[PDB]
Amino acid sequence: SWIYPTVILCLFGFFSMMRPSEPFLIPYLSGPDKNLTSAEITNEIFPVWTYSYLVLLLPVFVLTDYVRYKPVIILQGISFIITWLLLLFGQGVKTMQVVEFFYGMVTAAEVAYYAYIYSVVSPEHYQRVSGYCRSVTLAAYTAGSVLAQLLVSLANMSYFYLNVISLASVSVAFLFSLFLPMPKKSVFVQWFQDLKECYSSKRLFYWSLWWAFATAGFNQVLNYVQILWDYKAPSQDSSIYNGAVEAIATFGGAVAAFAVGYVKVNWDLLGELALVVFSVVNAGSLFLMHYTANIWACYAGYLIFKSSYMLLITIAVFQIAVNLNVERYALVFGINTFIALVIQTIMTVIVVDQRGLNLPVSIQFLVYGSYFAVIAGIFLMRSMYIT
Ligand SMILES: Cc1ncc(C[n+]2csc(CCO)c2C)c(N)n1
Repeated sequence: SWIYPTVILCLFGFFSMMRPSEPFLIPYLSGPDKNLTSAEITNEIFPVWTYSYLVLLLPVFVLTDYVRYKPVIILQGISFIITWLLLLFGQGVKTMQVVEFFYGMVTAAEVAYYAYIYSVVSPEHYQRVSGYCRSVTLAAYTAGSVLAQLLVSLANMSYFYLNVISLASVSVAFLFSLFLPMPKKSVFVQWFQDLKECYSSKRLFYWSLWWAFATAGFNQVLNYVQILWDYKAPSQDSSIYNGAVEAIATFGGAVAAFAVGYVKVNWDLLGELALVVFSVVNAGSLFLMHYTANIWACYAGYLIFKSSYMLLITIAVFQIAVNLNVERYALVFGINTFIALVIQTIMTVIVVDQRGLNLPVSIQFLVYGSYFAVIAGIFLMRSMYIT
């Protein structure tokens, strides 16, 4: 039944997302072993990841369903070993840009990871599958965070050995991906025409429209929430307080994802209400993070925002999967992720980049909260127009 593929994919998504080095990527790169500078990391290394993410997302949503979702997962696994093997023993900006290219490949094939299990289980399980899988990834993340924060604070473990542990983790995920059950088989304009058949499904464009826009803002908030926390209360100890808080925010999000899979509720007649309510919650949390000048209130707002968004995206992925009525699960997921990345890149250029308005982190989260309020109101107004 659904138990074996779900268990194997959950193990893969745990041991692949359980990375102790992820919280300490910036200190590792600009440290005594990697020996880089923040100018080179932010300007010459990090944008390579976004460029590679877009470029390698293109074939992910073009070719994942045709190859039956397994080689792209195995490609993600192999890119996981390559990324961390180069990150362990790579020097200078030239090798770190290759690391970012392979991490872009990894994040692009995450779409295949998400769509594979929908390609393997029957639709009646799509809800449970939607929660568990997503949940475990978030669980992995918080586990990794703890596995970092404990070790660096209790075992005096260096960041290099954190990356060694991360490589050991993602190599186990590669072995688990090797044992995934293989899904069963089955001009330019024609492809687009098929896309027209794929996005004509019921409530799929609306859920995809939320996915394309909400997750761009979610990624922006994830990027700049640490900056907002540092601005709200500048402390040297915040390194041990910020990431730990994120671990609580991720775990809560994990719980929210587990709420979708476990709790049996008809999401067809409750999808719009959940979307509007939890988008209002997202906007209210984001406004709470900025407007209130309390670090604990901002922490609670971020926890609520991440939890609400993870619950909503679990619902979105589930509802897109069941209503798709075509086998092209990764085409829709990949296109949603690509549009989300394009929107996030445009918003990053506009609101925070020096080439744009260069808004400080104080006004940045007011902008993000208003962005999510616009999303909520557009979906709130649509419900009123329907009724
Ligand atoms: C190996 C690796 N992991 C994650 C990121 C993404 N990332 C890490 S911190 C951050 C936010 C900066 O404001 C970005 C873009 C990357 N580039 N390389």
